[PDB]
Amino acid sequence: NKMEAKIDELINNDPVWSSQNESLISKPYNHILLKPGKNFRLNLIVQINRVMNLPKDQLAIVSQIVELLHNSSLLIDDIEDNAPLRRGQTTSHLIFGVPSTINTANYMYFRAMQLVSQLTTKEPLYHNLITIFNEELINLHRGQGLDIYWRDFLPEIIPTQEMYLNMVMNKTGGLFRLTLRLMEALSPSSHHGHSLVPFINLLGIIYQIRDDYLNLKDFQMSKGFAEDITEGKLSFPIVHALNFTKTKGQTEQHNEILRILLLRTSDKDIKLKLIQILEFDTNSLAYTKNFINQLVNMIKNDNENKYLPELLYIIDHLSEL
Amino acid sequence: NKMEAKIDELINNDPVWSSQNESLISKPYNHILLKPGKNFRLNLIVQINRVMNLPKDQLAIVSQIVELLHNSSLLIDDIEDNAPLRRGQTTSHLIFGVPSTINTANYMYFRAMQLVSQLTTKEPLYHNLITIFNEELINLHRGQGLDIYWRDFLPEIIPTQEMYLNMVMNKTGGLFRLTLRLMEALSPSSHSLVPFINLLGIIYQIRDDYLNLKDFQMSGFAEDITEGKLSFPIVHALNFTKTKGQTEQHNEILRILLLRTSDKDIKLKLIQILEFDTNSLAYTKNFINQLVNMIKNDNENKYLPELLYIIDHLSEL
Ligand SMILES: CCCCCCCCCCOc1cc(-c2cc(F)cc(F)c2)c[n+](CC(P(=O)(O)O)P(=O)(O)O)c1
Ligand SMILES: CCCCCCCCCCOc1cc(-c2cc(F)cc(F)c2)c[n+](CC(P(=O)(O)O)P(=O)(O)O)c1
Repeated sequence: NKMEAKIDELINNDPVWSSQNESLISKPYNHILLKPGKNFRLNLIVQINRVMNLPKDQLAIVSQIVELLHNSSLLIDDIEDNAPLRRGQTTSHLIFGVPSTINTANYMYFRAMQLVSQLTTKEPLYHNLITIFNEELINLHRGQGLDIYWRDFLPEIIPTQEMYLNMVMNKTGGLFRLTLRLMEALSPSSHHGHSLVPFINLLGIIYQIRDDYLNLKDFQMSKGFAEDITEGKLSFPIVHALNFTKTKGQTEQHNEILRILLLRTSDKDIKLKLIQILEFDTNSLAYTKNFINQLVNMIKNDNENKYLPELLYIIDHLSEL
Repeated sequence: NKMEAKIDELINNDPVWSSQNESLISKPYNHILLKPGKNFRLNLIVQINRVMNLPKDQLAIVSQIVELLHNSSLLIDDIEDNAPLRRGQTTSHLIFGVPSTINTANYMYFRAMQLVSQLTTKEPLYHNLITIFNEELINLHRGQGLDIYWRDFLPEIIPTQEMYLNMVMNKTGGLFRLTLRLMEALSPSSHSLVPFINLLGIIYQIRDDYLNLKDFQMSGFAEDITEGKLSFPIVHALNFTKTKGQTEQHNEILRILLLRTSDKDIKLKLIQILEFDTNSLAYTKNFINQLVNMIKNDNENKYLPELLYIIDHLSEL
């Protein structure tokens, strides 16, 4: 009867979980926290709040949700890309193992979800906030799924520039839109002008493309290691080169771009060969730089504020988010 | 001018997503569906519905939620245990790759979350439903995290039976409870079945752990040994050897688990320690029978509200 008594108690209570247990499974997450970036994201949220006027406490919870989603996304991204370093340091999966890191990142997606409850007690607003959360986590995973598919099954699908931009709207725009949409739903301010969603989609596009561009340009210049080549990613410049070489009939160059991506190599000279093919042969680096400038000018020349509601500064430090 | 026009259209619309895109992202998921198991789960849900009485379209959605979470959690589990097989079939990550399979399984957790908002339009109840989903997903991940931590940090921590049980309550009980709590919250009818479903969860996992070794003893690849899992019979063996001072046997068990071996002969060596030195396989068989009897001898219906047939077939949930 003593075992029966014991089982009886176990099953009539909530599952036992200790603060010691909590710390053990938080290791992969605690490790990525040590990296900087938190204040730059906080800074963009703060600037956007000059329009939305959420009270300090509410804004802090939006910020916590964003940090959990963002950091958990990176933990997963690094396992998905086989990345050995992030912000200059060893990637969590290489320390704690892939199993713990997947589970912990996934665990934090649900802690983020739980925080949404803390934003309001109003039932109609709550429903809306969780919908926004749900929609953008679905968008996020769709774009990421496509990015991974193209890369890992290359050359099955060679994306065009239009496909790439749609993938980024889902993958990168997800977190930017999730944050803005939560703020717009919670805003006490009557009408603070048109929605900023178009503006935030544009920031996400500039962000990803610049990210892609700098990963190669920094290596060309010195700084980095063009780890995107090692990963075989269909980045903005790679997408332009692949489509450029096809439409120009440069058969050998097109096949060599593909061969190098498929090697998943860490040879610096081989990565530099490809980078210089994009520099001199397909003019993909210059095309990309100009594309970025054009995107940034869409905001810098937005005199009638159809996009815009400090923000210029953020744009120049977008790589630091 | 035209570049800008195109960017304007892009940022002013919802992100573009086609059914062809949906199909590429779904492949790792469609693959595990080829696996049977659905019929058995639906039955348990149908049987529990004789007590809950949810209309059938609502019950269909609950069933859809269970299938997404369960199948997705299995896709992730195989990656976490590095399993090559699932029901005699190649696991998805070995076909579609670890990256696509992780993203697709996580995507499906959110497709499941979205189905929840379709269970009702009543706002108070909707909130309760999402809270249930959230809580149990949190419990599920805590339990999985502890299970993995023990295995990957062995031999830093050797769990006790009580620790193993709390882990199971989180890990395995999570989905059983999530399903039942949703069904009880929606019942249009007038004692809770959670204790019973928790007990089903514990029987489920201990029997799963038991058959993994017992199927191999009688022929089963005993993959749990290769993975180095702190399974119920191994927890019993490690603590029995510790307790009895059997220092070398204690260390030989750890050594074999730490080898991550596929060698049949070495895996049998582990099973002979369990069968001849600690009698852990027998002890486990007895433990499961005692849990099952709590239900068999529940004449007052303290736990209960066919279920017995399901319990002896629980091994295919
Ligand atoms: C506070 C206001 C919002 C700030 C959001 C800042 C980041 C949003 C844009 C980047 O989001 C992602 C999503 C994701 C991501 C998205 C998912 F949906 C899943 C996932 F696992 C990762 C990954 N990454 C990693 C990058 P990288 O390794 O180059 O720094 P990349 O490999 O995607 O280019 C970035
Ligand atoms: C009333 C009907 C309710 C739903 C019935 C089914 C409930 C789930 C039963 C299985 O629970 C799990 C959770 C999980 C699981 C739980 C998590 F929290 C995360 C995860 F990734 C997997 C995994 N597994 C896989 C097993 P195995 O590989 O032996 O088939 P095991 O590895 O637990 O032994 C099973």
